[PDB]
Amino acid sequence: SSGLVPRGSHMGYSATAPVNLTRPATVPSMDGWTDGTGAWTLGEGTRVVSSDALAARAQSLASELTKFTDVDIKAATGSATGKDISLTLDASKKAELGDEGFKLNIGSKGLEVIGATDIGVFYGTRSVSQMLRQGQLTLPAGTVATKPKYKERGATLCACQINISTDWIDRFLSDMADLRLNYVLLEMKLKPEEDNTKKAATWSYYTRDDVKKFVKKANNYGIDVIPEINSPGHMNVWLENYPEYQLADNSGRKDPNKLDISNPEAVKFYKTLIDEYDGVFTTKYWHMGADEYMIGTSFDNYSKLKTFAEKQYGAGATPNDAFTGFINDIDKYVKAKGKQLRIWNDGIVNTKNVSLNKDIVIEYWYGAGRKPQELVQDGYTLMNATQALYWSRSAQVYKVNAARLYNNNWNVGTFDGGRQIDKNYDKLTGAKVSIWPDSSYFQTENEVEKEIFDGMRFISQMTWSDSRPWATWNDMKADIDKIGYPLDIREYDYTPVDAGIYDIPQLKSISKGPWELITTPDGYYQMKDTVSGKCLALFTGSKHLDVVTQVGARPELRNCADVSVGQDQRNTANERNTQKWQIRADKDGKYTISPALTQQRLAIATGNEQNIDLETHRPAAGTVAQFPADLVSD
Ligand SMILES: CC(=O)N[C@H]1CN[C@H](CO)[C@@H](O)[C@@H]1O[C@@H]1O[C@H](CO)[C@H](O)[C@H](O)[C@H]1O
Repeated sequence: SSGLVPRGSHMGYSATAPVNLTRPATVPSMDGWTDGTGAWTLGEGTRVVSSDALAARAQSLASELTKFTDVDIKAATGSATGKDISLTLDASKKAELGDEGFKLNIGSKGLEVIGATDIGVFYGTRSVSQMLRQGQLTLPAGTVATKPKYKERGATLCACQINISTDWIDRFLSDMADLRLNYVLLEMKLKPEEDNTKKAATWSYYTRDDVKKFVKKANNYGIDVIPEINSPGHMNVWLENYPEYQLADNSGRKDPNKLDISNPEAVKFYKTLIDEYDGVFTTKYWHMGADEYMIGTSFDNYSKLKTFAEKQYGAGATPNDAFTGFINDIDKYVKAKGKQLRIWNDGIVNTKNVSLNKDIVIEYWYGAGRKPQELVQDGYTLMNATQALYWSRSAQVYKVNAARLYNNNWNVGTFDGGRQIDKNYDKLTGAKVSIWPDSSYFQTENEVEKEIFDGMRFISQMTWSDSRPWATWNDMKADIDKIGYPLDIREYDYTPVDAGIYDIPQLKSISKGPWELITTPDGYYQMKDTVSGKCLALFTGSKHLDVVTQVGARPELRNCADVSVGQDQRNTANERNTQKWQIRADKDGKYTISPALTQQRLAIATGNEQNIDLETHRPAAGTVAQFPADLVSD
């Protein structure tokens, strides 16, 4: 017989190791590894040792490694042994490591993690977690120091019109952290409460408490959560109920998507929103969007903006001057609050009387303002937000192809439309993928999470390491799948109850039941009424992005869709996904039911819920309807 038996190496250091023992991969890669003699083994007795100040990091790492390795790993202070992982903050190593870099020394004193900041240590611990969670507990000795090439590395997450659940957001933040991604542009509505803004408290919105909680999580992971309220275009979710602030065309037709930048009250309204957001985000940036103001039309149709431009910025001024003037006035406004403005590149155009302020970060997504190379010449600060790194649920033109970009030598200097700039441009901040809902019934948020995996690893690698150590994309892919998700994602209880037959009293106004629950590949349920044989759907009501956003919309019974199929089945998407339900457990015990696409919660309507939508239509009192969680958490 073969005699095959586990090696079972003693814990700690060994001067003996095979010369080509695998070094488990990480993402980002840690390039320029120097090999040492021997190897180190996590095993019984291994501890995470640190100073008091690093105690929380050490405790979280010990707990996490205990779970991945099945070895009891505890945190400690004091002296470290060769059996141990040590965490060290050495702020004198800024030159070598910068603000986010780290050094690993693996050898006879154990596995040392050194960073120059708390986040550097944390980012080193992500590599330790990666290297140890792939079924190999012995690591080759040696040393490496790594630090990111670019300062801003991450994603646009448009949690916009539709709601991206806070649970999704928490998972996303965990994934970003694992990948050393430090930037998320979160276009989103914070629920407006003031007398002057509260009519825009339509769903999607996030509560102050909710935002505070995910910003605190983000910040502990080294992530800058930058809010965006897009202006002066794409303003439908803000202006629908404020027609007094909407821009009219020459014929008097208003667009709920356009702010009237000639109306000072409209401008004040936008600034009021800024001030509401200032209380809950911690970032030093404000992103005002500024994309697609005139989509589907032109400035020729808005003579009033030319008139305004001339009054405001002098004879000869054009609507493009008025537009840029509005951006510079918002720049002034946020600077006075201690923030730096960011915009999308596309409305930056041909001005006469006004020039765009150079202290505004330009996030470049569209070959449309200047070429990037033109903007470089003028000294603008640039982030690469190419459409090559977009996903959309509906627009199939936008699906990131990581294999292609990896193989074709894309780098962070490769601006939209294959427009290359010096990737060492000293005002090139980094790069990001972008995750856009657009027509939103085609894919659940859970399907988006499955789809974005590869691309998130791609961008992580190219913004930190700017290298291609895997010979092809396919070699990368094999290692990223081995590395897998971070612990929080593996722990998330997608489907907390077993498929089976249930009594659900909340649903009595639809049917006496019982209900047959089955699970879906994307972590939802379909609920079949055993009386009618039909399935529960959230199908009807006023929509944004083709998803029901109406507060107080009622579910209904419909012929049962096939919820077992994938997102490639685009023809049946809406009936399918309107039949998916997310079930969550309380802290502690009780279950809530949420339409998967909408992320509101089913509740029995009391008639005392307060929301602008309900001022004009309420579900009949005592019937089951969807509501944002804040209206039914009493
Ligand atoms: C900056 C940008 O990409 N602007 C738009 C054009 N491309 C993407 C992908 O199709 C669009 O999603 C972008 O518009 C954004 O749409 C969302 C809803 O999906 C919001 O309305 C944003 O305000 C808008 O910028």
